[PDB]
Amino acid sequence: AGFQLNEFSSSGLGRAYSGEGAIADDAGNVSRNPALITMFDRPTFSAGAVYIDPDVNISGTSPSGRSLKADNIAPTAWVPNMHFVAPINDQFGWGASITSNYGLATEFNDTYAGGSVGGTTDLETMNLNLSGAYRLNNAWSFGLGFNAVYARAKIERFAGDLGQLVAGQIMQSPAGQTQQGQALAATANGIDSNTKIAHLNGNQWGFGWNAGILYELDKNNRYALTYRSEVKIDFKGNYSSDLNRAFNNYGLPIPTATGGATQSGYLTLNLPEMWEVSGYNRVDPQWAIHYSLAYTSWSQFQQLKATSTSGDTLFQKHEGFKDAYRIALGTTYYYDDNWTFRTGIAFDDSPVPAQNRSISIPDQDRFWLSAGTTYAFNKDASVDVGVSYMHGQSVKINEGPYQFESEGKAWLFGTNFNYAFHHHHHH
Ligand SMILES: CCCCCCCCOCCOCCOCCOCCO
Ligand SMILES: CCCCCCCCCCCC[N+](C)(C)[O-]
Ligand SMILES: CCCCCCCCCCCC[N+](C)(C)[O-]
Ligand SMILES: [Cu+2]
Ligand SMILES: [Cu+2]
Ligand SMILES: [Cu+2]
Repeated sequence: AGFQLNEFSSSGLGRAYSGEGAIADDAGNVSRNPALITMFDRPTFSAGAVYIDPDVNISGTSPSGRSLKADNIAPTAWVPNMHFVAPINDQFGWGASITSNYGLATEFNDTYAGGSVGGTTDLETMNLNLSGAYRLNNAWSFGLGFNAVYARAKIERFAGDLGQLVAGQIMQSPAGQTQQGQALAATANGIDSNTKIAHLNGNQWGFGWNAGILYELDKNNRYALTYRSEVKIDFKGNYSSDLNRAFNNYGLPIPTATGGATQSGYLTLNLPEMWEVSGYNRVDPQWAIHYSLAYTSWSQFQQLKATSTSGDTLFQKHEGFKDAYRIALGTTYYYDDNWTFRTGIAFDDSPVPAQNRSISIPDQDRFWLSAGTTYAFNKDASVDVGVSYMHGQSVKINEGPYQFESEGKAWLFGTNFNYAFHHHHHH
């Protein structure tokens, strides 16, 4: 799922986010589907977070003989979520919410040998949503939302053992026996692993919109179609490189050097438009079944290019992602008044062409496996607890002069609190 994430609710967590867009047992889903707004009677609030704990590890050996082994490169994260749905009439209502649909955090030591392609990579995303729905009739409704997305991002790359790989290569060339070759090799050989080869940081606002269409046979079965617009963030950040300005222009793959001087960079980040189709099915007073299928057009994400105020390129990297799907299936079991249980299973193909993979975005196909509970205090307040396990297939990665093998699992824990308000008098 690239650097996308769909942890907007702890209840969603317990059911491997299946159905989401057809279930309305809590306000969290209006963030997923605007049409669901017309499924609430009174003001509803929801808020909580998901603690994500990844276990991604890298392995390999550089041509320099140095270890490309990198343990625990994906740090833990806390993804909060807040939701509020407010019916106005039996025909209109509005909802706001703060969730996060995109994020990533990979970090290697700055002395890592594959540093040139594995330093630090951060992308924080907070999505502010405000939207309304319309119950055209008893059969189905329509939603539509406005999105203000704030993103913080930071990219840092270092010289791994490139300096050595270069020097080593220069030593094997005829240029080797030369006083200039040796000199050159010495210079290359001299670049420390932690020499910052690229620095990009910046916060920028982005906007977009989403919509949804709910359809229900009765009040126990429904199906939906939602759309999340692509979102473009043109960052106005700071760029830098610690390599001597001399490296510049020869036309090497090296980012622009600035002698450590901070330049002004511009880069456009393209968050993929999203499309999902889901269904919820109550099949007993105590059993319901949910499922879905999402489609992200990851192809809108082709590359990251940092530019100067004069249009010159400081940094650039080809991503070449492709569209992919996510499939989910879960069941909720309403025990009694106070208790409710759930479980889910899912699978999402990777948007990253097994040949365009990077260690910076350790991504592979993922298989979810979740379970969760909801404890109702009194029809007005409840708490949700979710847990999920994401294991996957190990992959091989050929980036730069390196060959790695990446593997990764993840544990997810989440808690949410929900509260309803009295149903307001309306005609
Ligand atoms: C997408 C860019 C990331 C690639 C990192 C480029 C880092 C460049 O090198 C820093 C070391 O000094 C110069 C090396 O020569 C350029 C490429 O490496 C060639 C391998 O023999
Ligand atoms: C100042 C601009 C900062 C923008 C950095 C955006 C990072 C988005 C995360 C994608 C990770 C891809 N990678 C390897 C290029 O970092
Ligand atoms: C600031 C948000 C940080 C969120 C980073 C989320 C990392 C989730 C880890 C799953 C990556 C593993 N993989 C390859 C199996 O997909
Ligand atoms: Cu009412
Ligand atoms: Cu009232
Ligand atoms: Cu009245």
